[PDB]
Amino acid sequence: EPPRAETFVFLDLEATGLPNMDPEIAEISLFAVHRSSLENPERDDSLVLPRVLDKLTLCMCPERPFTAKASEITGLSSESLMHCGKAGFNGAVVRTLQGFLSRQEGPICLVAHNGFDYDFPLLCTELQRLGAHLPQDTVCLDTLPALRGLDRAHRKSYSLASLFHRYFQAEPSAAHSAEGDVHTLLLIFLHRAPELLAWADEQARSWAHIEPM
Amino acid sequence: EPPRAETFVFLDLEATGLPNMDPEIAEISLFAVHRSSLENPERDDSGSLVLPRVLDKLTLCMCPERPFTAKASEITGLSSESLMHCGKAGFNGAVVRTLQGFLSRQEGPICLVAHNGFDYDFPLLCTELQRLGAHLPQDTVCLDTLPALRGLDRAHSRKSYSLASLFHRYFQAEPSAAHSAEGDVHTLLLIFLHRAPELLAWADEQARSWAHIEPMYVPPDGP
Ligand SMILES: Nc1ccn([C@H]2C[C@H](O)[C@@H](COP(=O)(O)O)O2)c(=O)n1
Ligand SMILES: Nc1ccn([C@H]2C[C@H](O)[C@@H](COP(=O)(O)O)O2)c(=O)n1
Ligand SMILES: [Ca+2]
Ligand SMILES: [Ca+2]
Ligand SMILES: [Ca+2]
Ligand SMILES: [Mg+2]
Ligand SMILES: [Mg+2]
Ligand SMILES: [Mg+2]
Ligand SMILES: [Mg+2]
Repeated sequence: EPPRAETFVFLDLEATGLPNMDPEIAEISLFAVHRSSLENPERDDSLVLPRVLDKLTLCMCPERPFTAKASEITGLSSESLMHCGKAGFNGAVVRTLQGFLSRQEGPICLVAHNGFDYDFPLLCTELQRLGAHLPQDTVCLDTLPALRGLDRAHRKSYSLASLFHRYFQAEPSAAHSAEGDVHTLLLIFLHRAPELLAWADEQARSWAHIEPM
Repeated sequence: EPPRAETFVFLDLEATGLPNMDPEIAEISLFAVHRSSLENPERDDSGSLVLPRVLDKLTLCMCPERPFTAKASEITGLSSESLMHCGKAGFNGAVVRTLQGFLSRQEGPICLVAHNGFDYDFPLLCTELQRLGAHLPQDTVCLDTLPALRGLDRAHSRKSYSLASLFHRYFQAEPSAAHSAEGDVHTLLLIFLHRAPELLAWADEQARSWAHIEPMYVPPDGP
């Protein structure tokens, strides 16, 4: 039913708190990977990331300061980002993100762990706030209900750390940083690429159907 | 003479060959680091250098109009066909919008940093930008760490000053993901951090205006 995506843009967000705290994006990271790299993963002797990998990471000072929980987790604070001269989520962010996505062969499928409940509606809120739009044929995939569902067909924790520890028998790094989490998500995805690509070809939700937080 | 830069944007290019073949950018990577992260390089409890937490990054692959040389392709692990297979267009408007937006997110003035930048990266980037009629912010300056580190060793008185040699000399280990844009910038940033006080001082004194950078070659045409 959804359009067959050609590029999968894995993304992750660090923000100032949980959804009902009206959180602001402090960090966003995106790894763009063409479908063909996911269909036929490279392995040295273990998974290695695709050679052709467009990447974007941007830090931003939120207008609302962090929570203690969020700050210690992400290793970021409103003061820290200001000190490094980062402005908030503004037109410059939109122009860079839109440019980055236009560099990708469409249709695009955004991928995020627990995206339906957090990343997607938060990004939508920020984009809508600036009256910005994504390409019309853009869809999105939440690997959280997707992985749970795929396992039903065959109690376990489905946190990003639990999954990585389960598939690769090791600890992820650098956790709770936007770029680090996308890196972790991409490896997890690669480990289950055929099933997840299949999931996306059917269950991927239209970005237009994502409502602001 | 030069302005005091607030953001140091470390950049690396992968391209189809050496200057005399009129190479084209196939990959670009930029790490943006605020001066404060360089003035006081943060170090873990083990005392070893770690990359700044607040670190904007941009890596983009693109299919050049002309293909790679045997060497260039073998080095970078890139090829025209592989870039095409991953549906990457060439250095176009979308690259400029992304690049210019990325730089606009940085507190200026900006100092571009590249290893062998004067002889390769800066002229090549200038050629590609002129092709699309794109400009960087006027107050932008640039730093070549190759003559900088040579000059510093000459000052605080043969050795190779290649990226690999310097990383080996300063960190005594093999650099990971060598000859990839993002990998080489990562290597460059660590080298810079190893001697940040000196290089910052060098930048404040001898950083060249980007406006003085000449194109590696006059591009054929368009758009
Ligand atoms: N128990 C938690 C965990 C995370 N967060 C916030 C901080 C993070 O910026 C964001 C989740 O990002 P991530 O899952 O990548 O750590 O939500 C929160 O408010 N409470
Ligand atoms: N002996 C060399 C050194 C460099 N290059 C080209 C390939 C790279 O795309 C670009 C930058 O080199 P490097 O990856 O080593 O930084 O110059 C080349 O063709 N032959
Ligand atoms: Ca703006
Ligand atoms: Ca274990
Ligand atoms: Ca070199
Ligand atoms: Mg997240
Ligand atoms: Mg995260
Ligand atoms: Mg180089
Ligand atoms: Mg390089």
